This record gives sequence, C-alpha cells and structure tokens, in this order.
Amino acid sequence: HADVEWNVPEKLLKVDIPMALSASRAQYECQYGLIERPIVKNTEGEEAMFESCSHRFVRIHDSSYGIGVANGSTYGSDVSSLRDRDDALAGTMVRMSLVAAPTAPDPRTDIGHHEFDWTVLPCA
Amino acid sequence: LKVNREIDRCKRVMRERVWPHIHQVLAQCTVGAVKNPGEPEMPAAFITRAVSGQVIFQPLAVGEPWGTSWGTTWIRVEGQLPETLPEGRAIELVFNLGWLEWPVGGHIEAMAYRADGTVIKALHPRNHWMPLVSADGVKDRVVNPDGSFVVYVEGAYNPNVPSFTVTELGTKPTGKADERYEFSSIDIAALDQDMFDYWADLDVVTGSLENMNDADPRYWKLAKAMQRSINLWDEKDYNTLALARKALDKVMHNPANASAMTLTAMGHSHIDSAWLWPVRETERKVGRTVSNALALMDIDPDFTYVMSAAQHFAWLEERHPDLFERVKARIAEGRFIPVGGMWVESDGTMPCGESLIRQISYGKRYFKEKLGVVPNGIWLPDSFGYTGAWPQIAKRSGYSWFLTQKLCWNDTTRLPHHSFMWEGVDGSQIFTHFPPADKYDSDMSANDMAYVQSNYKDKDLSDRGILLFGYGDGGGGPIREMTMREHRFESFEGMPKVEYGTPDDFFSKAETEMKAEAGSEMPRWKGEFYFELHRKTLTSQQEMKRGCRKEESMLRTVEYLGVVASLESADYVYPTERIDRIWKTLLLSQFHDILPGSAIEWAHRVAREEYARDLKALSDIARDAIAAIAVANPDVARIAKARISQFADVDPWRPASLVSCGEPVEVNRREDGSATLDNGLLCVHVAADGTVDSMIDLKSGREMVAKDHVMGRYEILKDEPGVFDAWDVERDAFLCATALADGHIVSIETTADGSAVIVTKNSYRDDEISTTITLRPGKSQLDFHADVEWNVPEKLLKVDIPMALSASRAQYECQYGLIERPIVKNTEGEEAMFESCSHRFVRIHDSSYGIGVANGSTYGSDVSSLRDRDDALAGTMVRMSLVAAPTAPDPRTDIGHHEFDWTVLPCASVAPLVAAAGEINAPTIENMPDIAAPITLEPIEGTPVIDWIKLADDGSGDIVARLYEAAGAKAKAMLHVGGTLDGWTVRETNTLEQDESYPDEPAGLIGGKQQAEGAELALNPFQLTTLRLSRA
Amino acid sequence: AMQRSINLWDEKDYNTLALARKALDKVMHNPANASAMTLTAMGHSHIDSAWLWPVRETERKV
Amino acid sequence: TTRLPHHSFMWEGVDGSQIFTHFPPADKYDSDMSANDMAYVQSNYKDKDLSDRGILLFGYGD
Ligand SMILES: [Zn+2]
Ligand SMILES: [Zn+2]
Repeated sequence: HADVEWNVPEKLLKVDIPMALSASRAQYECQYGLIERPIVKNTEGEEAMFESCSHRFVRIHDSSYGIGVANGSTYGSDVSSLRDRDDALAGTMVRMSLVAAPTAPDPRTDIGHHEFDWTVLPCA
Repeated sequence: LKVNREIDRCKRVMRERVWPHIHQVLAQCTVGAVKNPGEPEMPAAFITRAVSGQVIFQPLAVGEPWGTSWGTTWIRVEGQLPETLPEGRAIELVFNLGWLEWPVGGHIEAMAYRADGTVIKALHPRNHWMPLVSADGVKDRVVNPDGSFVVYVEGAYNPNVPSFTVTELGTKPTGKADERYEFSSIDIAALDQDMFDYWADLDVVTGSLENMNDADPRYWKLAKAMQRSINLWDEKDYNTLALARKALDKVMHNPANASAMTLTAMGHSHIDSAWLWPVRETERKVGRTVSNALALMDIDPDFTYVMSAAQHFAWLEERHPDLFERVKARIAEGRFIPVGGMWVESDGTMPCGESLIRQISYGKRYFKEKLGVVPNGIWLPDSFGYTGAWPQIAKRSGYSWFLTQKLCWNDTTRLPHHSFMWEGVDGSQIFTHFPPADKYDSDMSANDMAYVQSNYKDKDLSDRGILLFGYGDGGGGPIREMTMREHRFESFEGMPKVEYGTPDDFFSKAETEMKAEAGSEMPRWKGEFYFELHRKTLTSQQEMKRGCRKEESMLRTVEYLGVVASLESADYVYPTERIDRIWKTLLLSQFHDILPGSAIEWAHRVAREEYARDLKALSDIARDAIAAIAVANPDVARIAKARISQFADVDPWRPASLVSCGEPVEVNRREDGSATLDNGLLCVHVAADGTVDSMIDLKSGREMVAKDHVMGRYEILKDEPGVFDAWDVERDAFLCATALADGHIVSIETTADGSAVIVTKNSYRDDEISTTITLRPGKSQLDFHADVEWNVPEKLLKVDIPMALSASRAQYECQYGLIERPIVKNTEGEEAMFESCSHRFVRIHDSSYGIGVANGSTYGSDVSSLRDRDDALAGTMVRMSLVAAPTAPDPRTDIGHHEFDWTVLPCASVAPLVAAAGEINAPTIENMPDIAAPITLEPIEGTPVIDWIKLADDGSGDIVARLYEAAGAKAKAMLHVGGTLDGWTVRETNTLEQDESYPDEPAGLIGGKQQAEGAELALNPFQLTTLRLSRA
Repeated sequence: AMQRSINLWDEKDYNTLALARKALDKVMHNPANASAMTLTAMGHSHIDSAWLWPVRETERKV
Repeated sequence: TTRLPHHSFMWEGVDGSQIFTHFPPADKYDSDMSANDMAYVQSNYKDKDLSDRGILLFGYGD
C-alpha cells in the first residue's frame, strides 16, 4: 500500500514485480473471462503492444505453478522477460503503471496525494 | 537518357571489343577419346591402365556430342607448346566443349589429370582453362624437356535436369545424348593481363551505374570517364590500350564514404549432397570444387575459402588422396577454413533430437582426428526452417554463433533484423546472423554491393556484415574474375568497404561490438523460425519420412540392448563399427534435399533401398544381443512380441508385451450397421460408414467428439501448384477438399486377447483405404491403422480428428520440449502458417482437460476451429496429412501401399500423451527376457524423462544417459540403480560426453561427481542434461 | 544520434545540456564525400525598387 | 514549358560576341541556407559531369 506525493510534471511512475517463473505468454483478465498476450515480442507488430490493460490482476503461470498480482485502481501494466547477470533465464518482470503527469489539455494534472494498493500471491 | 544508352555501348564494347582479345590463340591440340555410358570407375585405376596399352582412344568428331547421358568420356590431349611464345605472358589450355552459361553445376563438367594420377584443375562452364606456364618462366610438371605434354581429361556428360518439369532424365543412364554439346577444338592460348585488368575495371565501373542515383556527382563523374575511355581504345592499335586505362583511373581511386559498411568476404560454394543428380555424382562434384578452390589460392594471396559438411571431406579423402594433403597444407596456413562441425547440412526441423546431437558429435569427431580444428558455430545456410530447439543444443554442444540465410524466401513476412539473439524454448540464447545479400551464391557484382548495403536491416547499430560469394548449389566455387573485382571494391567511394576474413573473427567482433553499442536494446527472437514456404516438404516422399523415424526409433532399442547385454554377460563384444556405419548412412539421408523428398527419382530409389537394408541389419544386432541376456538370466521369463518403450506409465524401460491382459471388450452390434465398442474406460460408437461419431470418457463423463462431426472422415485435396510442384501447397487446395462420404463397415470381430476390431473400406475412383479401429482392454486410447493403395497422381490425402474441446492455441512437440501455435489466424502473417510440423503428437487442451493424437510416421498436420450447424462453437478440427503425389522431379512418386498408424487419447496432463507416443513409435522384438532397467528415476515432482541410455564412445565402458523435461514445469527426481552397477559414480557432462561446463547454462546434478545411488536432479522447464556413469 | 540526444536533454536540469551535445557530436564531424560539389556562398538581399509599396519607402528599406 | 539544358554556359548574341553565363542552381536568389537548399542545389545542378562548382546566394529578399 503506497502513498504518493507526486509533484514533478512530465514524469511517469511504476512499480515492478520480478517473478521467478518463466513462460511464453502472460495472462490478464477481461470483463468476463481471460486473455493471453505474448511476453517476448517477435515481429514488428508485436512490439507495438509494449503496454496493455489489466483489470484487477495479472498471472504468470506454467503447467503446474503460477504467480499472480492483483491491484486496486491501476488499470495499466507491461511484461517482459528477465535475464540473470550470468545471462541465464531468471524469470519475468511485471511492471504496472501508477501515476503520470501530462501537461497538454490540463496544465496541473495529477498533483498530490495518490493512494495505491496491490497484492502478490502464489497460485497454482 | 544519354547515359543509359551509353551504358549499352560500354557493355557491348566489353563483350566484343575487349573480351575476345584476352586469350590469344597460339596452336590447337590433337585429341582422342574413349566413351563409357556405364557406371564410372575410380580414376587412379583407369590412368595406370591407360598408360601401358589397354586403351585405344579413337579420335573425336568435331561438331558432335562427345558422350551419352550420365556417362563418362576420357580424353587424351597432346600439344606441342611451340616456340616464339609471347614474353612475360602466361600460357594455358582452353577447353570449349559446347558449354552453356546459365547452370554452372547443372550440365556437363570435367576434370583434368596429370599422367601419374594427380589432379591439375577442374573444368566448369564459366571456369574452363588450365595453367601450363605461369607468365614467369616456370612450367607445370606435365611438360617434357621440349614442348611436348600430355593431359587426361575425365568428362562427365551430365544432363541438365529442369527443377519442376516432367522428365525422364533423372532415372538412369539412358545411353543417348539428349542435350547436344559439341567438341569444338580444345586449344592453347596466351593470357594478356593488361587487357584483363582493363576488362575488370570496365566491369566494375559499368555495373555501378545501374545502382547509383543521378543525384550524387559521382554518377556523372563516372559516366564521363567511362565514355572518355571507350572513345580512346582502338582494337587495331595496341598502343592505345595504355591511353584508355589512364582515362579510367581518375575515378578508380576515391576513398569510400565515412559511414559506409564493412563486409567480410569469403569464398564459399554450396554443394547439395543429392539433388537433381545421383549420390554417386556428388563425390566427383566435391573433388572438382575443391580442386578449383586450390587453383585460386595461387592467383592471389589473402584469399579465404570455407567448406562445411565433414561427409564431403570424407568423400574427398577416399577419391583424391593427393588433393587431401594439399588441403591440409592450407588449413595450417589459415586460408582454408572448415566450418560448422556436422556430418551433413541436415534438415532443420524434421530430425529428432538424437539425430541432431549425433550429427554434431560425428562431425566434431571427424574434424578433430583428421583436420585438427574445433569450429565455434553452426553453418546452415540452406534449410526449410529451424526447429526452435536449436539454440539449447548448440550452446550445450560448445557452439558460440549460428548462421542462416534461407529464411528470406518467406511468402508473406520479412523478419525484423539480420543480426540478433535467438532464444529457444529452454531460455538459452545464441547469436544469429543472416547474410544481407539474401543468398549464399553471389558473384561479387556491383549489384550485390548495392543490395547488401541498401537492404541490411540493422544499419543504425551494427554497420558490419558478412558476404559469401562463389557459384553454388552444384559446386564450381568462385572464379578468378570474382577475386580481381574484389580488389576494386576495397574502397571505391560509393559502395561498401570489402575485405577478406574468416567467419570466427567476424562473428566474434561483430557480436561484441553490437552488444557494447546497442545496450539492453539488442534485438531478440524467442521461438522457432517457421518457414512460410514449401509446406508439402513434410509429406512429399512418405517412404523417406517413415524410414527416418523407424530406423532411428529402433537404433534406440539396439543401443539400449548393448548396454543391458554388456552388463549381464561377461564376454560380449558390442559392434561399434557396424553401428557407426549405420549411423553415418542414416545421417546422410537427412540432407536438406532428400528428407523433404525433392530430388530426382534416382536419388530416392537408392536412399529407399538403404532403409530396407539397414532395418534388416539392425534387427540382427538386436536378436544377437538378446541371445546374450537370455543366457545370463536363464530362467526369469521370456515374452514374445515385446516393446521397450521409454517412459511408460509404470515401468519406464521394462519390455512390455502386446497381450493386453484385461477383461474382454463387450461389442454390441446394432441392426442398422452401427456398432458399439465399450471397454472399461471408453465407450466408442462407430457409425454405419467407419467414422466414429461419439466417444465417451467413462472416467470423467465428457464427450470427446465435436458435435455434428465424425472422427475418421477422409478428405482428398486437389493440389496443382504454380511452381515447385514437389515442394509447396497452394492455399487454394484447402478450399477444394471433398470428403469420402461413401463407405461401410466390412467386418466386426474380437480377438484372442480380448480386444475388439472393426475393419472398414473406402475408395476414391481408383484407390482403396482399409482402416482397422481397435479397442484394447485396460487402455484409454483408440487406435487407427490404415492401409492405402494410392494410385491417382496430383492428389493429397488426409484424415481429420474433430475434438470436442475449444482453445485458443494448439500444442505440438519439438525435439526436446513443446511449442504452441495459434488456431484462429488473425493477421496476414498468421494465415501463412496454415500447415505445420508435428513430431509424434498434437494436443488440444484447456485449464483442466485435453485431448491428444499421436502418430507413427506422418510429420504433418493443420488445426482449425469447428462451428456447429446452428453456428455455435463446437470444438477444434485436427487434420494430419498422410500421403501426396507430386510429379515434378519424380514422375512416379508415391504409388502404392502405404501404411499409417495413430491413436487418440483423453489426457488431462501431458504425461499419458508422451507415454502413448513413445509406445506407438517403438519397434517390436522377440524372446526378450523381462528385467528391470539399470537406470531409473523416481519422480518426486514433475515429469523428467530418460531418453537415450547408451554406451560410451570412448570404449572405456561408461554409460551415458540423456534425460530431459517434457512437461514445461520444474522437475525434481532422484536416481536409483539396479544391482548390476552399484558402487558406480555419476557426473555431469555436455552433449558430447566431455567434462565441459558453461556459465550461462544450468546443470542437472546438485554437486559434482558423487555416488550414483541416490543422486538428485533438478530440471528447469525444457532442460536437456546428460549423465555419465563410470565404474570408478 | 538525434534520438539519443533529445532523450537526454531535460529542461529542468541545466547540467544535462552538456550531456546532450556530446551525443550529437559523433556524427557532426564527418568529412564530405570525395566527389561532392563546392558552393560559394555570399549574403545577398534583393530589393525591388518599387513593387507593392511607394517609391518613398524603398529608401528606408535600403 | 521548357527547362534550359545547362546552368553554366557560353551565351552568344546576334553579333557573335560571347559572354560566360551562370544560373544559381538553387533556382532562387533568396535562400535560407537550409538542408533542403543544399540537397536541391546538388541534386538539380545540370552540369555535374564537368563543372562541380556553383554559386549560392542566401538572405531574405524581394
Ligand atoms: Zn542446398
Ligand atoms: Zn525583383
């Protein structure tokens, strides 16, 4: 549970959740049901999906295990693979966007005191 | 415009006013020849027989074909080498035997020998000349004290075989001269180096005007000098030549641009081990190409040449012993480079994991004892896609980089990058590069420079590429015209910088600089390289695909028995050499032209009867080894019809039998023709016309057949493609398929064991399909076995399996592991994947259930969703291709009597599917005593599978097991060993059975070398580890 | 280099300016091609002595 | 309708006397010394095979 006192414009904040489980696709939820999107983006069109929506949770799983993260009010995230310092596969990074501060139609947008809540679970 | 019309004048000047005045003809030679349309003999045995008296050499006829198709003509040439030869000029023979120009390695070739059995140089369409004197007063050894000399020429009258066209040429020696090639006066000529340099300069200059734009002033400063020169050269006054070259010099020395790329050029000729010619011809092709390569290492230094396919080196060792010691002299020098240690350039997707590992091993072994080299990367420029398990195998085999180019022919999509990091399913990554020229056989033209620099897909952060040149696909190598137009492109402002180099150094520096430059932005590709072309190569010649699996699936049994018999009986010699010969013969029939089945009728005929011979020879090593175990354990038990299938459901390598041993299977014939098979675990209902139409999983209580569909319906597609008949499938065919609704049940019966069988018949206008559906007691799977009497060409057969389970992706298997591909293809690039490979099974599953289908020899399939007649979702259709009949290189391909086997399972997890695939692909043997396996793992968690228990190759007596993980989840297990090898140690190796560790690769064992009994194993998803057990 | 520079200049921290210019320097010093033309530049402004204004204005324009 | 063939040439009158004439290849006297003008000057100059020399005027004119 985080309390932010955002004051600087033209910046974007987000937190990360590095998971020790590696898979080829990530699992989000829809209004009713679920979808999966690639993690490693191969073609030119896939690299255009570098940030995506997520209602209330994101799950990275395999045949027999999985780790999930559920949020309160974020609505945004992105996933990518993680590589160890000796350059072996480590897991998957799940970053979820918390608060941004544009300037174009609103000069003073999103200034001060935002709350955020989330939770991490091991879930088969 | 005036310039474009000035280019034509310059090209015609090159072709007529400059080119002929290079070889000044001095005198012509007397000739006599002997023809032979049979199979050729070894040259060494002919020369010594042709020196004493035993050949007559009746003279040739000027203007007639000098041979017959697939024949050999030996020609004895005698000249005089007269006096008054021009000063400081080279003297060489010129062989103009009626050459064409388009195919270099396709039509006739030749090879010139000395009168002791030694090779001089080979003769090809664009490279037909032999050095007599080298413009320096030194003569070749074949010159008498006077000008007399004598040459023997072995000429191969190979016909030109079209790629896709019905023909009778690729069958057998005809004895007739179909394509006429004349003789036309072999002669002697003096070479003019200055005119030759002038022609080279003109060629370099005039080829750059087609590729520049009329915006830089260089385009105009060039086209002016080209015009001033050819306006100054008068072929009737030699003194003007020196005037013409000086005009075309104010533009030849201009330093390259600041940002221009840098290309590393190496000579390279690709030889397809068997395609459009018999395999008895490839040996001579390798010989000719290599001889050409060494005759170009004395035209200029600093020229480098690469060569792959250790099998080619072996073929060269046996046929030209003298030409072998000249190669090794260059290897130690550093200009001749053997690359990519492998037996042959195998296929990239079809062979199993053990095939690839054995190829790498045999190649590395040959490159060590003979040449003394250790390659660092895999050389595979020509292949119909790549499996996706390649990165892990390569990294765990000691390799560092990877090379491909064939993936440019994709019909829909272009890959994003040329240099990138390729990560497999396991997670290991390998640096991969495509040559930007989009072809391995370049001619070092200006067109190729312009294309390389203007097509390279990573010009912002790499500015470094590779460039291969030479005449390939049939041999021939590079010609001396290519090398002397390389020194012109060294700087040549307007074009990339070019320099010679070796592949290892280029790859090292390119990878390291691209890494240290890009940062954590390095391009990356995870998955497999699906080839969007040539879909029919998965089913082109079925007897080749069935042969590759049946031989290899039983090499596993034969090698396992050698382990069991070498532990039981105290005296039993394991036949290493026979097995090695069989393995090499197998790896030769997995070339990228003969496993896809796209070669002439002759090549497949030979390769087909090899599978028959080695299958028979293999099942005599087996029964001779089983005889040893039979005397060591003389009273335990013996069962007929056993099958050692790795990873069963209860006992992994125990030899299970074929007698099912359950309670009988109740059969309920109905009056309308339908029947109802029902064992304890399934309730199958077969309709009146084959085609199971409902299958109940009595354990869970779920329908297994998609509603309003029937399982077993045969379709026959109408595939008549545009080009590459034996290669690819139109999408149009998928629209034209017609089901065989007619049919009936021929017989319903039960057998002695208690299983139930149903025998069906089906026909389409000439041919017959008779299926046998079996239900065995105590097995939750349905077995199909079909016998086809295929007779109609230009058709394609396949069966369908409609599944009552709907998902968004389908699951196939790779060499080691699994992959998933979409079912509903959304984008334009996805619709290009309408047919795909599948080794041994396909699974359609969801969160809590799944249905799988395993096959025996098919290798091909495609999936799509199924929609009910009221237009609600029904399930998924799985169709797998059985047999096709092209016509292009083989007029009579795949005619008559094919067999097929497959099985369908309900499987929540993947373990029973793997067990069923292993159990359906295993061969049968007789009188096999049932004894527990020596190596066993008790699964604490996950699904680890021991694949290839075998003996060591060092002859020391160790055991080597290759175990992996086949579920996609981490697996923990521990090792249990039988009472025959207690006290033994265990340790971890690489795939080549050597004590080498790599920091970027996880290991299986926990610890080091320790006692075998009780050692534990942890395997991260899709990991491949190798255990070695030693007596001490 | 154009992309690397503007990704480095933050108008709320002046010390980053010196960092941004150094990125847009690995490409500013590259010698012209061998065959490039040569142009002789001179400052020149053409004054139409009378057009779209009275002639009493051209004097001030000069 | 028509473009003249050359930018630098010898202009001979009715009498027979000749004078050396040049057009600035930028096709305008008021240039702003932009990259567009460099690209245009080098890619439009009509005698690049034997002259490789041109003039370039810049400033706000008219
Ligand atoms: Zn090839
Ligand atoms: Zn004016």
